[PDB]
Amino acid sequence: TRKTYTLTDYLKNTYRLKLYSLRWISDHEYLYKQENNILVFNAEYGNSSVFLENSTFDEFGHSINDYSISPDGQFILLEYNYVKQWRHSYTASYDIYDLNKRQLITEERIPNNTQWVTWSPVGHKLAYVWNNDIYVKIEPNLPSYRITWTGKEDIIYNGITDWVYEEEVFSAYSALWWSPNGTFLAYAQFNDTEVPLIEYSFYSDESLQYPKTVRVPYPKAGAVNPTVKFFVVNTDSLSSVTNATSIQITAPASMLIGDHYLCDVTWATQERISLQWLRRIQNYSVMDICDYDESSGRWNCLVARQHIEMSTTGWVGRFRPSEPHFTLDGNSFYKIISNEEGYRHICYFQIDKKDCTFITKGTWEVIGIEALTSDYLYYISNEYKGMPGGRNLYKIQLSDYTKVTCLSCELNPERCQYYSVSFSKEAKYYQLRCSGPGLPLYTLHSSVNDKGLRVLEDNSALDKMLQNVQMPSKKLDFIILNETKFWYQMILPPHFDKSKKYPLLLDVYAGPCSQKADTVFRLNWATYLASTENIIVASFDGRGSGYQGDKIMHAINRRLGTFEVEDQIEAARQFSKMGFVDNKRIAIWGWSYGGYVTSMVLGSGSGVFKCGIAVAPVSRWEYYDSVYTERYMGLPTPEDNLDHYRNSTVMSRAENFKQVEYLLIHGTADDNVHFQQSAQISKALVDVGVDFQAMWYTDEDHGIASSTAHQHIYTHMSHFIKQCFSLP
Amino acid sequence: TRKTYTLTDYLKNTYRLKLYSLRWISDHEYLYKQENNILVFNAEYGNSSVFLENSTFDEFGHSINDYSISPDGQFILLEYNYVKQWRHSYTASYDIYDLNKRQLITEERIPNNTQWVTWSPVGHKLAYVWNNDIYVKIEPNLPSYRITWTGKEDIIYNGITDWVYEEEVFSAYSALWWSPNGTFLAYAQFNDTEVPLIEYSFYSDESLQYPKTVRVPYPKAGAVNPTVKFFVVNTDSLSSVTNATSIQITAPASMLIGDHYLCDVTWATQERISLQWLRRIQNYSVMDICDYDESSGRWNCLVARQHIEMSTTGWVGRFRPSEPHFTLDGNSFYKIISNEEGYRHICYFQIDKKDCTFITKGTWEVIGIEALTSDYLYYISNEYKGMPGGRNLYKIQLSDYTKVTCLSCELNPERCQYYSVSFSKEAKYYQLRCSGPGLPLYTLHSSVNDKGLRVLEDNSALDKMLQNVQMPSKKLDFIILNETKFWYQMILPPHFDKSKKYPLLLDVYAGPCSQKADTVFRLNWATYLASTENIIVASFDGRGSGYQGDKIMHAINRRLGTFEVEDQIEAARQFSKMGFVDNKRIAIWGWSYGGYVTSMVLGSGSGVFKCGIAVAPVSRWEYYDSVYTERYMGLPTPEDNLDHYRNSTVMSRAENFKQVEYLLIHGTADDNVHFQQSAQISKALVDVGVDFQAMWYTDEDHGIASSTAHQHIYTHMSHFIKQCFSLP
Ligand SMILES: CS(=O)(=O)c1ccc(-c2noc([C@@H](CC3CC3)[C@H](N)C(F)=C3CCCC3)n2)c(Cl)c1
Ligand SMILES: CS(=O)(=O)c1ccc(-c2noc([C@@H](CC3CC3)[C@H](N)C(F)=C3CCCC3)n2)c(Cl)c1
Ligand SMILES: *[C@@H]1O[C@H](CO)[C@@H](O[C@@H]2O[C@H](CO)[C@@H](O)[C@H](O)[C@H]2NC(C)=O)[C@H](O)[C@H]1NC(C)=O
Ligand SMILES: *[C@@H]1O[C@H](CO)[C@@H](O[C@@H]2O[C@H](CO)[C@@H](O)[C@H](O)[C@H]2NC(C)=O)[C@H](O)[C@H]1NC(C)=O
Ligand SMILES: *[C@@H]1O[C@H](CO)[C@@H](O[C@@H]2O[C@H](CO)[C@@H](O)[C@H](O)[C@H]2NC(C)=O)[C@H](O)[C@H]1NC(C)=O
Ligand SMILES: *[C@@H]1O[C@H](CO)[C@@H](O[C@@H]2O[C@H](CO)[C@@H](O)[C@H](O)[C@H]2NC(C)=O)[C@H](O)[C@H]1NC(C)=O
Ligand SMILES: *[C@@H]1O[C@H](CO)[C@@H](O[C@@H]2O[C@H](CO)[C@@H](O)[C@H](O)[C@H]2NC(C)=O)[C@H](O)[C@H]1NC(C)=O
Ligand SMILES: *[C@@H]1O[C@H](CO)[C@@H](O[C@@H]2O[C@H](CO)[C@@H](O)[C@H](O)[C@H]2NC(C)=O)[C@H](O)[C@H]1NC(C)=O
Ligand SMILES: *[C@@H]1O[C@H](CO)[C@@H](O[C@H]2O[C@H](CO)[C@@H](O)[C@H](O)[C@H]2NC(C)=O)[C@H](O)[C@H]1NC(C)=O
Ligand SMILES: *[C@@H]1O[C@H](CO)[C@@H](O[C@H]2O[C@H](CO)[C@@H](O)[C@H](O)[C@H]2NC(C)=O)[C@H](O)[C@H]1NC(C)=O
Ligand SMILES: *[C@H]1O[C@H](CO)[C@@H](O[C@@H]2O[C@H](CO)[C@@H](O)[C@H](O)[C@H]2NC(C)=O)[C@H](O)[C@H]1NC(C)=O
Ligand SMILES: *[C@@H]1O[C@H](CO)[C@@H](O)[C@H](O)[C@H]1NC(C)=O
Ligand SMILES: *[C@@H]1O[C@H](CO)[C@@H](O)[C@H](O)[C@H]1NC(C)=O
Ligand SMILES: *[C@@H]1O[C@H](CO)[C@@H](O)[C@H](O)[C@H]1NC(C)=O
Ligand SMILES: *[C@@H]1O[C@H](CO)[C@@H](O)[C@H](O)[C@H]1NC(C)=O
Ligand SMILES: *[C@@H]1O[C@H](CO)[C@@H](O)[C@H](O)[C@H]1NC(C)=O
Ligand SMILES: *[C@@H]1O[C@H](CO)[C@@H](O)[C@H](O)[C@H]1NC(C)=O
Ligand code: NA
Repeated sequence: TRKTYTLTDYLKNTYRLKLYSLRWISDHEYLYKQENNILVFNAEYGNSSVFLENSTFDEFGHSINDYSISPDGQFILLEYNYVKQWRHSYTASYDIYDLNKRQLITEERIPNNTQWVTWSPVGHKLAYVWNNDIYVKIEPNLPSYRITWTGKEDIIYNGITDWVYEEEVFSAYSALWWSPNGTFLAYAQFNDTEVPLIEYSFYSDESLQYPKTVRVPYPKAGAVNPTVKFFVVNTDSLSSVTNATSIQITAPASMLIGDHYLCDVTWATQERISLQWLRRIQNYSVMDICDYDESSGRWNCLVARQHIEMSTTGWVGRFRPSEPHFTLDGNSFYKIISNEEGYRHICYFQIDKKDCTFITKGTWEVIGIEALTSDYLYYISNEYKGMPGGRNLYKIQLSDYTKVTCLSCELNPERCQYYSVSFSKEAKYYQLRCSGPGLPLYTLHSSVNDKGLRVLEDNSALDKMLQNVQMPSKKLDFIILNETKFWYQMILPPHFDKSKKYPLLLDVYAGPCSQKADTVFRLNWATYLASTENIIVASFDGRGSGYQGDKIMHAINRRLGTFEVEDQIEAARQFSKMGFVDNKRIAIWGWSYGGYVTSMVLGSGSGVFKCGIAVAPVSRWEYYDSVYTERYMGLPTPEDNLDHYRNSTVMSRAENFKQVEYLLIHGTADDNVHFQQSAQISKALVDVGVDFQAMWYTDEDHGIASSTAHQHIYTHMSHFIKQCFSLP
Repeated sequence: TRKTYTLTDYLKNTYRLKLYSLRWISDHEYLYKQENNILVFNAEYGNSSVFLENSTFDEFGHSINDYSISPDGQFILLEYNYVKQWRHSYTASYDIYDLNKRQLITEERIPNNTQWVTWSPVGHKLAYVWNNDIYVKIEPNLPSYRITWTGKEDIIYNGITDWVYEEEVFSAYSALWWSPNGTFLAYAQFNDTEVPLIEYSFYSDESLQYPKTVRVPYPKAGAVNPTVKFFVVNTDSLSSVTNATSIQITAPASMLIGDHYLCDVTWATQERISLQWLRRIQNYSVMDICDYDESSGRWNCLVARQHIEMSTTGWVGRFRPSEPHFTLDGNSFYKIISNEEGYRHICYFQIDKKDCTFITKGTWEVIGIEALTSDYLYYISNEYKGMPGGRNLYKIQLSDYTKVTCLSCELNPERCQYYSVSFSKEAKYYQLRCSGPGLPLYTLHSSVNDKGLRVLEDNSALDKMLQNVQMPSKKLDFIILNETKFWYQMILPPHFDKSKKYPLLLDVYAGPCSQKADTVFRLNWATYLASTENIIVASFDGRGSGYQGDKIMHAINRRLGTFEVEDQIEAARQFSKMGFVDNKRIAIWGWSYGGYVTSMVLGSGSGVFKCGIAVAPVSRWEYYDSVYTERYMGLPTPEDNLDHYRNSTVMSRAENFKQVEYLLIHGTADDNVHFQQSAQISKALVDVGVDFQAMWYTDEDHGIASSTAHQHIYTHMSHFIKQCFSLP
C-alpha cells in the first residue's frame, strides 16, 4: 500500500518542487545558479559557461546572501550580513567586486547598515540609502555624493518608504527611480513626524535581561498619515557642482486640497516622467506627465497631459492605480483600467488626449502587461475557457487589435493552465513558468517566431517520487448564486467516494480582490489533511473576490465583514448539500484576513461550523492601517463610515462563540496585524465566559515563518482539527 | 445523595466564610462595621452604640471605598475614586468629615490622586503624599505644609516606596513613620534615576486605538538598584512662612561602603528611633538606635548602641531583618532572631549591650511577637505538638522565662490549631482568630486572667449549609527524608476509600520560607477537585520551606531550582508508592514560584508526572527583581553566582517536556513576574519541537484576579486536568 502525504512530509519538505530562476543580463543571455556557482546561458542555443566560480569567494570571510551584476557587466554587488525588517525591507553590508580586474574593491566602500542599493539601469553608477539619506557613486571605487541631509530615523525617509508605503502602496522598500539611461535620479521623501507609533515588546534571545520595545510609525485607520514629496536630481552634474539641486515636482492642486498619496512613479523617456497621485479617499487618482525644461532646469507637468482616474463603485485599481507602459517615444502609453462593464482591460492613451481606446474587452480581465515592443504588446489574462482562476500569455498586434494570439493556452492544456512569464531585455526571448494544475514546468521561447526552444525544468524527479504516494486530487468548479457564477476548489482525499460523508475544512482568506480557487498546484497543509486525514479542504471566492469584474469586487465597498463572510457560510451550506460532506464535521480556518473572516463566521451564530482556527486575525478595522483599511472602508468618523467600522468587529460577537470550538493564534512581534487584535478578541471572550484554545508565538511576526515556529503551529493546528473531527 | 462542592460553588462563592474584622481604638473599645453602620463596642461587656450612620453620606455623591477615623474619634477620612497600582499601592481622593460638627470639611482638602494618607498616631494631624512629595496638615481644615519639593514621577519618591521596596522590603506603599505622640514624622526617600525600566503593553478597552506601553523602574537581578535616604522632621515647629527643615540620619559606614537597603524603621520612644540597614549581599544587617538632641536639634546614633546581625548559612531574617519591640522606656527590646541551632526565637536586647539573651528555645519557631507589657510578652509559635503548620498564642513571664503559658492551645483542640491575634491598645484585651482545621472561630478575651469573654463569630450559618454537601477531608502528616521529617497535606475526596486508586494533583509553591502543609481551613479550587472530581490534592514542604529552622530553610541558599524541585519529585514518588494513588495519573501545578517549580519538575525527566500547569512562572532568575532574587542567589556575575543563575532556568530543560502534557498561562500586564518569563519558556519549547497548551490573559497582572479572568482560568485549568486524568 502506497504511503500518504503526511504532516512530516510537509514540515520536512521531503517532496521538493524544483524551479528555474534565471536573471536576464541582456537580450540573449541569462544567469543561472548551479552547483553554488553562477553560470551564463546563451538563450538561443542553450550552451553556457561559468560566470563566477563557486570558489571565488571562499575566503570572503562572509556568507554571501545575494549578488547583483551591474548593467554593463563590469562589476558585481555582493550582499551579506542580511538583516530582515518588514515584508520587503532589510539591512545589509555590501562589497563590490571588479569582474575585469577580478578584485574586491576596498576603498570608498558602501557603508554597513545600508538600507537599499541599486545600480543605474545602464552602466555602473550606484545609488544607496544609508541613515535615511540618499548617496550616489558614479564609480565603484570613488567617493559618493550625498544627495539629502534631512534623513532622520523614524521621521524623515529619503529614497526609502516608511512602514505603510512599503506594505500598502509600493510593495517595496525602495523609493528611488533612475531615469532610463541613468542621467536622472528621482526619489520620494516621506515625513512621519506626526504619525502615531505602534509599540510592542520584542524578547529576543534568553540572554536579553530586559525586553526591547519596538516602536514603529504606523497610521491606524483615521490617524495622521505620513506626508510625501517628490524630487528629481541630475546625477550627471554631481562631479561639476558642489551640491546638486534636487528639483521638487509638486502634486496637483486636486491632491493638495487634502491628504493624499504618491502611488506610482514611471519614467517615460530620458526627459519625461509620469507620476500618479491618489486622494486619501481612494476613488480619485491623478496622473501628471512631466518634462524636463533644459532652459530652467525645472520639471513641468502640462495640464493637457494630466489624466484623471476615478471610481463611483469602489476604489481605484485592484489595490492601487495601475502602472503605465509607455511606447518608446513616450508619446503614448497602455494602462489597465476598468471598462464601462466593470472589467479591467488594456486602454491605449495619447499623452495629451483625455479619451483612451480599449484594445481588449470581454467578460474576463487582463492581469498585467508583461512587455511592449514597437509591434506587439504581451499580457497575461484569465480569458481562456472563461476560468477566472487560470492565467495565460497573449500577444496583440499593435497595428491590428483584432489580431490576438494566445502564446500559452495550448502548449499543454491538461498540465498547464496558470502561467507567468519572464522576457529578456528587449523581449527577444521569454521564459514561461507554468505553476499548475500539473507539476510546474519551465520552458524557454524565442519571440521572433514564438517557437519553443527547450524545457528548462519539468520536475520529472518529483513526478517519479509522487508516483509512490497516495496524492489527493483537486476540483475547480463553480456554483450559481443569484444568477452569478462563484468559483470554488476542493482538495479531495485519495480514492474520493461521493457515496461517503467526509469531514470538511473550509480554507478561507476572502479579503478584497482575493482568489482562493485557482489552477495552481500546491504541496501544503491541505495536501496532508486530504491525503493522510481524509479531510476535504475547500475554498470559495465570493463577493469581494478578484479578477471577475467590479460588480463582484466592489460588492463589499464600505462594508468589510459582511458579504464575504456570509458567502463563506452560504458556500458551506452548498457544499453540504452536495451529499459527500458530514454536516456534523464542518470546520473553518484562515490566516490574516482569513483569520478575521473565520472569526466573524464562527461568531455569526450560523450553527454550520463545529470549530475553527484564526491565525493572526484582524479583529476591528480601526486597529489596521489607514491605506489598506480606508481604501475599502472610508474614514472611521460619524460623517463617513464609523458605524460600519464599529459593527464589523469580532468582539461584538463574543457571545456566539459559546456555540463553537475556537483556536486563536498570534505572533507577539506581528508589526502588520498587531498582537493587539487577538489580545482584544481573547479579552472579549473572557468577559463573556467563553472557553477557547490559544497560542502566542514569541517574537514571530505576521508570517510565523521561522522554521521552528512554522513546524510548531501546523503541528498544533493538526491536533486541534483531528480532535474536533474525532480522528485517531 | 447530597451535592458536592462544585466548580461553580468555588467561582460564585456560594459558601462564604464569615469574618469579624474589628479595629481597636483604645484599650477598652473597638470599631466594627455592621449593616454599613460603624458601631463601637465595649470589650468588657460586649455592649455597643452606633458610631456612624450608614445614611450619614447618602448624598455624598461618591462611592466610599474605605474609611479611617482619627485616633481621637473627631474626624473620619473618607476614601473614594480608588485606583489600584501594584500589590499595596493605589491612588484615591479623600474627604474629611467633622464628627463633632457633623460637617464635611470643604476648605483646604486633600488633593485628588493622593498616593498615601495617614493620621498621626494620636490626635488628628495628617500626613499625605501627592505627586511624590510629602505634606502635613496640623488641622483638617487648615492649609497643609509642604515637606519635600524633590518629588518626581518614576524618579524621586518621598514618603512612598518605589516598585521593588513596595514589593520586597516594606510590603507597603507607605514610607512614612509618625513618632509615638505625633511630634516627629520620619520618612524615606528613594532615588530610581538609574534603575532600568521594565516595559510592556497594556491594551485597555477595545476603544483604545493604540496600545499603551507601561514603563516601571524595576531592577532585575544584578541591575542598578534605587538608592535611599532617611529623614526626620519636627511637625510641631512647622512654619507657613519658611520651608520645613528635614534632618537626615545617614546609614552606618559599614553600609555606605556599597549598595544597601533601608529595611526597617521602628520608633522606640518620643525621642528615639531605630533603623535597620541591610547590605545588598543580604547576610549582614545593622541596627542603629538614634536619639533626638534638643540642643543641636539633630539626631545622633551612638555606635555603642549599634547591633549587628549576620548569617553564615544564608540571608538575614525570614524575608528581612525582624522588627524590634521596645519596652516602655525604650532602653531594651525583644526581637526574633535565629539562634545557634538555627531556630528563630525571641532574644532580649539592652540598647547599649552587644550580647542579647534568648528567652525562648526549642526545635520549633516563634512566628511573631504580638504584644509587650512590663510583665509579659505575647507571641505566636508553632511549638504545640511539634506541628510546624500549627499556630498558637503564648505569653512568657518576663521575670521568669521558665513560665510560658499557651493561651489558645486548649480552647478547642479539634476545631482550632491555627490562630492569629489582635490585642487592644495596652493589651488589656485580645481577639483570637482561629482559621483551621475546623471553620474559622473568632473570640474575645481579657488579659488579666485570660478569660474567654465571648464568641464574636462562629460560622454556625456556614456549618449548617456545609452539612448538606459532601465535603473533602484534609490529612496532615509527614514523611522522612534522610532522618528529617517533612510535612505534607492531602485534600481527600468524600468517602475516601484507601482500597481504591485515585489520581493525584501536587499543588506546589515551594519558594524559600514557604509553607503549603498546614492546619488552615480553605474553600478553593482543590476543594472542588477533591469533592466533585474525586482527585487527591497534595502539597509538600521540602528543603527551603519555612518555620522549621535554618537547616531546612537555608538548604537552598545560592541554589534556587535544585533541592526544593527535587523534593517535590521525591514526595510525589513516595505518594505514588501508596496504595490509594494511581501512579498513572499524577499531575503537578503551581502559580508564581509554584509555576517555576512545576516547570522545573516537568522538565526534570523524572517520568513521575503525566501533566502539569504553570501559572505566571519565573523561568530564569535574571528576569526577576534584585531584592528577592539576590537574597537567595547572590549576584549574577562570574565572580559570584552566575553559573547557577544559568543552570537553573526552565528553558534549558525544554527537551524533557516531550513526554508530558503542559499548560502554560500568564497575564500580559504582569508587573511582578513579567510576561517575558513565559514568552521565553514557549520560545524554548517551540525551538525543540515540543507541543504544549497555552493561554495568555490580556491585561491581567500577577493575580489574574479580575472576576471574569478568575473564572476563565480556573474553568480552563479544570478542563485540562479532567482531560489529563480521563475524567467525565
Ligand atoms: C486569497 S490569498 O491568495 O491567500 C491572498 C493573500 C493575501 C492578500 C493580500 N491582500 O492585501 C494584502 C496585504 C497587502 C500586500 C501588498 C499586497 C495587506 N497589507 C495585509 F497584509 C492585510 C492583512 C489583514 C488585512 C490586510 N495581502 C490577497 Cl488579496 C489574497
Ligand atoms: C506557600 S504559599 O502560601 O503559597 C506562599 C505564597 C507566596 C510566598 C511569597 N514569597 O515571596 C513572595 C513575594 C514577596 C512578598 C512580600 C511577600 C515575592 N515578591 C513574589 F511575588 C515572588 C513571585 C515569584 C518569585 C517570588 N510571596 C510564600 Cl513564602 C508562600
Ligand atoms: C555559446 O556557444 C557559442 C558558439 O561557440 C559561443 O559563441 C562565441 O561568440 C563570440 C561572440 O561573443 C565569438 O567571438 C566566438 O566566435 C564564439 N565562440 C567561438 C569559440 O568561436 C558563445 O560564446 C557561447 N556562450 C556561452 C555563454 O558559453
Ligand atoms: C516634517 O513635517 C514636520 C511637520 O509635522 C515639520 O516640522 C515642522 O517644521 C516647521 C518648520 O520649521 C516648524 O515651524 C514646526 O514647529 C514643525 N512642526 C513639528 C510638528 O515638528 C518638518 O520640518 C518636516 N521635515 C521635513 C524635512 O520636511
Ligand atoms: C545641499 O543643498 C541642500 C539644499 O539647499 C541643503 O539643505 C538645506 O540645508 C539648509 C541648512 O542646512 C536647511 O535650512 C534646508 O532645510 C535644507 N533643504 C533641504 C531641501 O534639505 C544642504 O544642507 C546642502 N549641503 C551642503 C553640504 O551644503
Ligand atoms: C541620457 O539622457 C540625457 C537627457 O536627454 C542626455 O543628456 C542630454 O544630452 C544632450 C545631448 O544629446 C544635451 O544637449 C543635454 O544638455 C543633456 N541633458 C541633460 C539633462 O544632461 C544624456 O546625453 C543621455 N546619456 C547618454 C549616455 O546618452
Ligand atoms: C511628644 O513628645 C515630644 C518630645 O518628648 C514633646 O515635646 C517636648 O515637650 C517638652 C515639654 O513640653 C519640651 O520642653 C521639649 O522642648 C519638647 N521637645 C520637642 C522636640 O518638641 C511633645 O510635647 C509631646 N507631645 C505630646 C502631645 O505629648
Ligand atoms: C555573605 O555572603 C557572601 C557571599 O556568599 C560572603 O562573601 C564572600 O562570598 C564569596 C563568593 O561570592 C566567597 O568566595 C567568600 O568566601 C565569601 N567571604 C568573603 C570574606 O569573601 C560572606 O562571607 C557572607 N558573610 C557572612 C557574615 O557570612
Ligand atoms: C457600655 O455599657 C456601659 C454601661 O455598663 C456604658 O456606660 C459607661 O459609659 C457611659 C457613657 O460613656 C456612661 O454614661 C456610664 O456612666 C458608663 N458606665 C460605667 C460603668 O462606667 C458604656 O458607655 C457602653 N459603651 C458603649 C460603646 O456603648
Ligand atoms: C538622584 O540620583 C542621581 C544619581 O543617580 C543624582 O544625580 C547625580 O547623578 C547624575 C547622573 O544622572 C550626575 O550628572 C549628577 O552630577 C549627580 N548629582 C549631583 C548633585 O552631583 C540626583 O541628584 C539624585 N536626586 C536627588 C534628589 O537626590
Ligand atoms: C480633584 O478633582 C475634583 C473633581 O474634579 C475637584 O472638585 C471639583 O469638581 C468639580 C466638578 O466635580 C469641578 O467643577 C471643579 O473644577 C473641581 N475643583 C474645584 C475646586 O471645585 C477637586 O477640587 C480636586 N481637588 C483638588 C485638591 O484640586
Ligand atoms: C561548485 O561548488 C560545488 C560545492 O561548492 C561543487 O559541488 C561543484 O563541483 C563545483 N562546480 C563544479 C562545476 O564542479
Ligand atoms: C563594516 O563593519 C565591519 C565590522 O564592524 C568592519 O570590519 C568594516 O571595516 C566595515 N566596513 C565599512 C565600509 O564600514
Ligand atoms: C468618492 O468616495 C466618497 C465616499 O463614498 C464619495 O462621497 C464621492 O462621491 C466619491 N467620488 C466619486 C467620483 O465616486
Ligand atoms: C444601611 O444601609 C444598608 C443597605 O446596604 C441596610 O441594610 C441597613 O439596614 C442600613 N442601616 C440601618 C441602620 O438601617
Ligand atoms: C521652598 O523651597 C522651594 C524649592 O526650592 C522654593 O521654590 C520655595 O520658594 C521655597 N519657599 C520658601 C518660603 O522658602
Ligand atoms: C541527606 O539527604 C539529603 C536530602 O534530604 C540529600 O541531598 C543528601 O545527599 C543526603 N546525605 C547527606 C550526607 O546529607
Ligand atoms: Na465566655
